[PDB]
Amino acid sequence: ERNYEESALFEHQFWLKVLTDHAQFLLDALAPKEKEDIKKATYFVETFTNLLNKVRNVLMAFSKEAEQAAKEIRAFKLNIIQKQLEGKITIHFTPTFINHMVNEVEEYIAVLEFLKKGEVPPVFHELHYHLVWLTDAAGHAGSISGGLDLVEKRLKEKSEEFTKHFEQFYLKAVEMTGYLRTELHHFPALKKFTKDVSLELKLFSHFLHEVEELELSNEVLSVLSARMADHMAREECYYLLKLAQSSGLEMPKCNPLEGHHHHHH
Amino acid sequence: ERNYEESALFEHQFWLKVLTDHAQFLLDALAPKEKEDIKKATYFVETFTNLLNKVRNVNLMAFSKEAEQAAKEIRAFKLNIIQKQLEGKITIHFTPTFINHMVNEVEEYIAVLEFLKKGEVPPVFHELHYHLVWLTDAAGHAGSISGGLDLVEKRLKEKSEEFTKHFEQFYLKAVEMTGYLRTELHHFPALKKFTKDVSLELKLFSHFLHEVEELELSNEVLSVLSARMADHMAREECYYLLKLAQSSGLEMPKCNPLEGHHHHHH
Amino acid sequence: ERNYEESALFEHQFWLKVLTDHAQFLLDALAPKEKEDIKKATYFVETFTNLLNKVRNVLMAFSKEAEQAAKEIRAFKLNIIQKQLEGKITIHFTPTFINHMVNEVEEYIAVLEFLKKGEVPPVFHELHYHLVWLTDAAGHAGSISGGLDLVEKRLKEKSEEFTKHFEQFYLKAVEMTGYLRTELHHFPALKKFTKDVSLELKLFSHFLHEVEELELSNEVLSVLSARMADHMAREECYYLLKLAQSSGLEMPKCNPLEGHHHHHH
Amino acid sequence: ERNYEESALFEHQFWLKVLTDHAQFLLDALAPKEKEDIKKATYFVETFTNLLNKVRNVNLMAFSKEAEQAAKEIRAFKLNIIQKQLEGKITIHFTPTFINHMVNEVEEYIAVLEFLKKGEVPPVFHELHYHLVWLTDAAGHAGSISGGLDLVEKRLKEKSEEFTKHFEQFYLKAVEMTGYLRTELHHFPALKKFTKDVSLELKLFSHFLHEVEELELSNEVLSVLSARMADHMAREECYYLLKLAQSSGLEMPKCNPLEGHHHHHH
Amino acid sequence: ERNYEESALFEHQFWLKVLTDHAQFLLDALAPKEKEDIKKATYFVETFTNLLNKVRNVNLMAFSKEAEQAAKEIRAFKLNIIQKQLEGKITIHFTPTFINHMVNEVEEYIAVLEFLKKGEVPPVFHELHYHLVWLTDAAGHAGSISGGLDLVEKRLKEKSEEFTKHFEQFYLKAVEMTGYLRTELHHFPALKKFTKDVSLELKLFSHFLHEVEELELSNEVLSVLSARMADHMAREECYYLLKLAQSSGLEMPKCNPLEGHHHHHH
Amino acid sequence: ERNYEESALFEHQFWLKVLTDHAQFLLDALAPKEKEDIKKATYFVETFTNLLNKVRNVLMAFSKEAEQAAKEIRAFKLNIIQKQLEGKITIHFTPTFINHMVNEVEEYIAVLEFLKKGEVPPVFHELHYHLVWLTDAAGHAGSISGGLDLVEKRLKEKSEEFTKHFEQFYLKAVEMTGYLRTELHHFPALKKFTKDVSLELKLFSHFLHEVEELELSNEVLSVLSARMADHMAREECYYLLKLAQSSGLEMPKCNPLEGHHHHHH
Ligand SMILES: [Fe+3]
Ligand SMILES: [Fe+3]
Ligand SMILES: [Fe+3]
Ligand SMILES: [Fe+3]
Ligand SMILES: [Fe+3]
Ligand SMILES: [Fe+3]
Ligand SMILES: [Fe+3]
Ligand SMILES: [Fe+3]
Ligand SMILES: [Fe+3]
Ligand SMILES: [Fe+3]
Ligand SMILES: [Fe+3]
Ligand SMILES: [Fe+3]
Repeated sequence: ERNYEESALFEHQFWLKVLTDHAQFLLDALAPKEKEDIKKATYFVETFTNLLNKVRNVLMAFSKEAEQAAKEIRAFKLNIIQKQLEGKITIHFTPTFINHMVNEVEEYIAVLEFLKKGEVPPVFHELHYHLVWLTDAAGHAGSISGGLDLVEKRLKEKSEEFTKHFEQFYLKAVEMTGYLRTELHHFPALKKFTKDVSLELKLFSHFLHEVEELELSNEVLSVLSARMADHMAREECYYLLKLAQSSGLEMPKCNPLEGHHHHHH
Repeated sequence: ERNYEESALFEHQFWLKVLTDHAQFLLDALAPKEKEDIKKATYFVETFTNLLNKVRNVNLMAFSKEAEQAAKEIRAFKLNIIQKQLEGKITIHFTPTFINHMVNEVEEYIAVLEFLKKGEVPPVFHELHYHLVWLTDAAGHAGSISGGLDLVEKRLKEKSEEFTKHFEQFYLKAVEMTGYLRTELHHFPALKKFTKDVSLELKLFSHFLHEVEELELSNEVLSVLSARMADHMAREECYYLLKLAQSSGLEMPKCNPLEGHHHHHH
Repeated sequence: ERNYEESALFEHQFWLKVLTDHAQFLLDALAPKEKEDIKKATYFVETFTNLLNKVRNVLMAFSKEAEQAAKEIRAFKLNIIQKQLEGKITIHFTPTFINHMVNEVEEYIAVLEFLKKGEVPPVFHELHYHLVWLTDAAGHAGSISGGLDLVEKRLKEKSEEFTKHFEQFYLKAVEMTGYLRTELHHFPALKKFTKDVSLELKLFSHFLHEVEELELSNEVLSVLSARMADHMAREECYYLLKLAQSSGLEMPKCNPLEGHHHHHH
Repeated sequence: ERNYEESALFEHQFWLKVLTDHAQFLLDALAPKEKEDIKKATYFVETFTNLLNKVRNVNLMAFSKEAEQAAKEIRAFKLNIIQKQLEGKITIHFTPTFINHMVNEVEEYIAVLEFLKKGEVPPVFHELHYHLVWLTDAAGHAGSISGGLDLVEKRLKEKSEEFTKHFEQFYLKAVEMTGYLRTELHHFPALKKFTKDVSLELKLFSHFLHEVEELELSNEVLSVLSARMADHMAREECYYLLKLAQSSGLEMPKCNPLEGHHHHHH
Repeated sequence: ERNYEESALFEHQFWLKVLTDHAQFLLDALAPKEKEDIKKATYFVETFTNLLNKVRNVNLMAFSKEAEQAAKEIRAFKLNIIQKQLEGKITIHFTPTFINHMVNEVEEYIAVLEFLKKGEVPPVFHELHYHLVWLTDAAGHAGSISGGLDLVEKRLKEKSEEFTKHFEQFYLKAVEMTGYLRTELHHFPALKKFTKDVSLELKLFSHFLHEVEELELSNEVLSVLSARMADHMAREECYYLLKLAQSSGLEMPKCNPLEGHHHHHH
Repeated sequence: ERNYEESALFEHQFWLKVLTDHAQFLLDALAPKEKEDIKKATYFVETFTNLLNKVRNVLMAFSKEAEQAAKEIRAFKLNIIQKQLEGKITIHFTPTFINHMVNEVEEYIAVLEFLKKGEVPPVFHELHYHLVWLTDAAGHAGSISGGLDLVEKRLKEKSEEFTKHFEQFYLKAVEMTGYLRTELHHFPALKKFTKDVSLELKLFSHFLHEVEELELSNEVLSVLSARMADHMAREECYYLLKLAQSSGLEMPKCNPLEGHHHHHH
């Protein structure tokens, strides 16, 4: 039984860390010459770090401040995409990956709509999560693939296989969303789908933790980072959690808030 | 410039022939035991065949309302069939996704009909609107050929599986670019480039559908498909090609969305 | 040690159920407009159902009546193929799948040659079974593949992999049949072959039972049916049984007569 | 129309050159320790080389009986080799399937010889007869090139693996259509279409074998194959192409089943 | 015949433009926090841009020594970056292998410089020397495009993955033939054939790089690549093509290793 | 702690058996008409068999005699390659496979440089072993693939997969050798590489033993031999051993000197 206080702390912690990550990633991905956007990214790193440090159980007002910041970084991201599409920026992220960051900040914002009214955010239909997080997981596996050294063939084959699986799941979710026009909103093919997707997310989380350990030990050749692998696995964990709650499955044993290495306790 | 009389006639004739086909395909795909649904699909074959041949430049707005009623009814029939498939309550030889694509289509007619009933020329939508509609549709066309071919038609199956893949991949790209629109830039070179690449593929796919229709007409291919299905799929790709040429600013296609080159009596 | 009574009851039950299945499948696969062939299929459903209900241990005469019916449905099937090849029928089965039904009725008929004389049908050379049932298994996996929704990619990949395996085994059986002109009729590469094929049939039976459970629960999107999956698994079971007996292998634990769901006891 | 003198000479010269080649290939593929079998293969090289050059329009029926004796003997030698392979009793660098294909071939000569000994023109068989014989043969040709190429000849290997696949797939289709013949319809459009598709592929494969023979002659390819093997494989595909053109009613091929363009002294 | 003035100018201008590019690429690929290395890469951009534009037919031997000093320094900078990557001590958006290829390249300039400082025309090396250098380089070019393309650029990615594969396969073949040289036969038909096949592929790859550069210039491709990277990769393939034509005895390429067709101001 | 006596006996036994194998393989692979090279191969079979029978712990002088023979068979092999490249010999081995035999005799010779001075041969950098033995393993898997009957599809797919893995590892070793110009000679990506390669060699050894058992029982259709499979597995074992010692890994449980079947005790 979900309540305002715990739900709000959880969401704020989950999302404000993700956005702090985004800001850091963007920052390190900008070419040195991009002074103006580097100043913007640095501002976002400071802003989300401060907000995360401030989160506490006394919250409706905090959520309005969180929202305003979220809308701001959303605009920064879309501004970057806009310049990518016009050949006006050098940044080492592709437009789609930044497009996925935008999908993500918009999920926070949707949650903030409830939180700043003092309402518990509902658990949406399980297809809402699939339509958001499946392209996100595919992009995740895809960045891994693109980020590995030419010589990391086995690791690339593996992440290409995940990319393909998540893309195929996405197409299935698109069609199943169409089936909802029948006004039958839960039916056995949909419940089996969510279950098949959760198993794949379980396998992918395992792969992300391996990649994280490989990055931490410098045993993999790549332009990825342990922090990116940790970030991806926290997001897959949130997605699993929302699936388990929306669909009536076993809860996952993972923490969307914090990974097993990336902390100072 | 597009005018009411010509736009309305063209849209009616395209969509009412398409909906006649759906009804005919559904009718043929039901197991003989499905008496109730067979009654309904036959009523649908008769209804759209009639409306197809009734449409003319006499009382077109009024005609639009009659078309609209019939389109909502076949929509509800399709959705009822899908409901029963998801509950294991009907035997029909189409998979739920194919019939889901038929729903996507009738809903497109219904959107066009909103303007036609008001005596307005429907607009040409942003090219990404058409992509997000017709790319899954084309992938389903290619996948349905692939699943309809005999076990031993391996070279033909390889070829339609490759079309299915390209169209699904084009779809994933359309989905992402649609999100790029959040920048408030609604036209940009990668989008125009995309719509050209898609147009090329549709032209390649139309040649292939034409080949498949001719193999069907000569009994040279082993399958459960039919020449009329291939003709139908080719007319829809033409319509998609046409809307992309108009919305994106490309050369008009040389193909007729209304009538294939074999399925006519003149 | 095989005897007439048990062998005859087993074969009649196995085959008369398969033919009842065929007749039902054909019936539901004909377009409503195919009145004449629907009346024929319905006649075959009634005829094989009655014969199966009648089977009893008092048999030579029964086998002649079974034969006449088998020859009749054989002619109906070939008539359908003939019209497929001439564009004269709408039916939702491809010519090859019906071609395989014909291969199958002809195996019954071969068995009936013995049974109506009161002889125990022999166990044929193991290659006779491979030459019949390997294209049959490939067609089985192939129908599954063709019968799944566009969005069932993982299930399609799996059944495509089985199709390919059975086709490859078929080509091997063709060549090994050529080796028999040496007059060496059993040799170690042939025994290993039959063993490798039995393991693949064991894996495929598992896949067919999963698909059956997915159909029964409506968890898969397809135009297949639980009854078709049950039918396919009973045939693979018969094939395994004939392989074990012809080649000297462990007997399979499966029932060619009746599946775990499709019954009323 | 086909007459005795020309049919007989053509068939003898084709098959006796083919059987000379087999014997030569077997001789070269035996490990030096296999003295007994090397004696036999040498006797076979000498025997078919002689008969190849002996055949002429003088006492052809009588000649047919001498050919036949020698063909049964090399058949039994091939089958003995396969027997020993299956029992691990011989070292020879051909796999059992390749030698099994040589048996399929000598058996084809032997069937033709039944008519030639009686002074009759062998008939042209149903096109499916030729398919069921030569399609596995072609797949084995392509697979033998593929297995004969150096580790590093990856592009050439990809290309022969793709031919192997197509020919195996054509074979699966021939097998099914042969069963369609149970309808008592022995000619139908899908069959005629099949034989045309197969003919195209054989023409593509013959160009490839020609390329491989020229790479062998110039030492430009790393392999254990030989230009004479490629020439041999091309002459057999020509014979198959020829019989399909005659049996199915297609344009005659432009290739010579009797003599390649490099392996002659004139 | 090759003379000092022209060989020296050509080599300087090629390699100093290549090294200018590397420095520029490294500079852009460093995370803003990497102040020390950004200072160094900027010094490198300025240094090779200067030397590029300084080289002329006045005091060329002396100039060679200044080039050489700067080439050793950027070499040591590249190797230091790779060292830090292997120890997890730098954030830079190139993988260690790509920067390893930059080292292979500067080492090639440095070998040429040994002759240029002595006032000698560098020789044209055995064709296998160039293969063993540029084939991994080309595979890395194709793989870097492949990894630089957006998730949704699936058709472009398929195409560069296929180039990557062919170049890696050509490399495995170069490695083996290099061992064949132990026979003391340094030229043989399979080698000449190889170098022709490789030359064809490089021409196919150059067309593709040209396509990619034009997609970059028009913003029609989604990627983190740049038109200047594609231009750079095309100029290097040209240089490789040129050295193969000279070393192996093939027709000279029609492409300019010094300047692309878009990246100039005249 | 490695000493002269044990190291010298081990190396001599390992290598003189490999060379005896090479000579036998070459001998059986020559077309009967190649009289001169058959006499040469037979001479090499006798010469390495005698040397292997003679090996004993009383060694520096023996090593000079071993060397001279090794240089001779090296010249015979290169002479064969030379004739392959000029179309002057019929032999059923491709130039590369013989090229790999040359790589191998040259490793013996490198070891003999030390042994004939009475020095313990060092364990080289682990990359030296990768650069030699990875193309060798790929060629091994490749010969298996090329040596199987057309109908052995599953076995071919498997050995093609190993070929590809070893080739990919080779490309990785090439680049990592380039990284050594940093003067950092051991780093975590290299240690993980050697470990990943050892696992693949463990899987491949298992595959080679299966193929050996299939050859011994005549259950596989091929032109390979049990002795070739044994030979390949002894070489993979030596490579594993050198990797474990050069890189600091667990020692393999396999014998580079002698396989589980091919012996007379
Ligand atoms: Fe994120
Ligand atoms: Fe994400
Ligand atoms: Fe439609
Ligand atoms: Fe459609
Ligand atoms: Fe059946
Ligand atoms: Fe069956
Ligand atoms: Fe032959
Ligand atoms: Fe042949
Ligand atoms: Fe470069
Ligand atoms: Fe480069
Ligand atoms: Fe060896
Ligand atoms: Fe070896």
